[PDB]
Amino acid sequence: DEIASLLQVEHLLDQRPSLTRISALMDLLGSPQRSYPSIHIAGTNGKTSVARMVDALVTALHRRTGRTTSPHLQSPVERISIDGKPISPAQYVATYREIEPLVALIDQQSQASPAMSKFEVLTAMAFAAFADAPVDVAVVEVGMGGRWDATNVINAPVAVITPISIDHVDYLGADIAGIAGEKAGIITRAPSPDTVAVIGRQVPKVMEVLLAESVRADASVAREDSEFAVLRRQIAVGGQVLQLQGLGGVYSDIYLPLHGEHQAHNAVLALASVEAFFGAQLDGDAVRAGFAAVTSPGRLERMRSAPTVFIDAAHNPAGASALAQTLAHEFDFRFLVGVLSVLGDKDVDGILAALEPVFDSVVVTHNGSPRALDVEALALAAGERFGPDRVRTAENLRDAIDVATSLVDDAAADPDVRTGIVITGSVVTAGAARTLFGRDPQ
Ligand SMILES: Nc1ncnc2c1ncn2[C@@H]1O[C@H](COP(=O)(O)OP(=O)(O)CP(=O)(O)O)[C@@H](O)[C@H]1O
Ligand SMILES: [Co+2]
Ligand SMILES: [Co+2]
Ligand SMILES: [Co+2]
Ligand SMILES: [Co+2]
Repeated sequence: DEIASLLQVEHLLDQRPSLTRISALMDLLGSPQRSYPSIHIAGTNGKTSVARMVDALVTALHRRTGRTTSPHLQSPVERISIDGKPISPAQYVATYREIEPLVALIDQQSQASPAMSKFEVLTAMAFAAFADAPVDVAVVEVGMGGRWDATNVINAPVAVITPISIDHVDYLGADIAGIAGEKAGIITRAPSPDTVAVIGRQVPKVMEVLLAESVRADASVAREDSEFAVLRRQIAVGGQVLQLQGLGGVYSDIYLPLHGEHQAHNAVLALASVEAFFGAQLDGDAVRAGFAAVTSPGRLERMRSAPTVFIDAAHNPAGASALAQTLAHEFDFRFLVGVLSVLGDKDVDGILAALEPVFDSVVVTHNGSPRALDVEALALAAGERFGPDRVRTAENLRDAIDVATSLVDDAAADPDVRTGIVITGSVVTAGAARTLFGRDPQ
């Protein structure tokens, strides 16, 4: 029943760029998103990961965190966390009820001379839940872009920009620098010490746009590979061991229970951000404790061994190519089947090209999202890349995992051919598969 209420709220929200509507809303709410400081995160890849890593580090320094991330894998409750944990279905419905009278008021005034969107409502809910809790610090992931994103009403003292690349596709030719300009809109002038912008690895045309917004906000800049960096990296049971240069010193023997070189870069970004936020040297026992407490559900998360099954939320070519490098470099798979479902706004082809050298075959399917690519359209795309005989189809995710399983069975029984299944292509595919392995939202 808490659950009935939770489905009931999801259903209304699903029946739904200026900042006018979200600003008026926050004003009516009493401006709760200005009652605590925030670390605000934009970029194409790693935003969720970095947000979780940041939350873990601030929690290891003993401040109470609120964290809003997107999209969710399994349950909307995951969008609003307090102390490192999603709020409950009851608190989420309660948070929705508390703000609804003011949302209705904004809907009506706006209609009397455009209702609020689902994301605007979710953002308001997270901000209001943060003030209700109350928290010491909020970690705020951008829904989309940044300049006109619902979250962009906070004037965050730290703004983090993770690697920028292609994800949502409107054109074939890349306006890399128009994309960068919109993300950088989360770098705002401070009201009180200057805004710090903490920037991951970018291509030069991105770098130049980020730098010039930072100028316009008179914002102090910390960029990866100049002001901080991953110095050393070593594969370990469960993850990796890092030696990191932060803003305030070298931190050694950081155990990070996550796979992938890309997660080493997210980690050092999360560190510089938290140093920027507290003004860093941070206590190294706390940095180590925080990184060891990090989880990132549905990002190269191992569901089981024998056979080994991974879910990964890779949905763009840079993500797909980070997934393939990790699978090839940090494991020793003799045989790998991919289970794949992708949404129609993605660079489907660039994903398939990134994964083809690592997947012996791929089973394509439909993840149950209304925005998913239909099985036939994906099998054709996949066929052009893999060749027709390395592509199978299945009606839904559970069938697709059954087909892949018997492919790993057949390969296990084949002496001249340490096997695995990797489920990927979308946040929704990794989230639906995570629910099938029975895991709780996290
Ligand atoms: N720094 C990075 N560079 C390249 N790929 C990365 C990356 N960080 C994460 N990824 C890949 O991107 C996928 C999404 O990571 P997250 O860490 O979820 O990105 P994100 O929040 O920017 C978008 P989303 O949360 O919509 O999936 C991961 O499963 C991983 O494959
Ligand atoms: Co995200
Ligand atoms: Co579009
Ligand atoms: Co000690
Ligand atoms: Co053989």
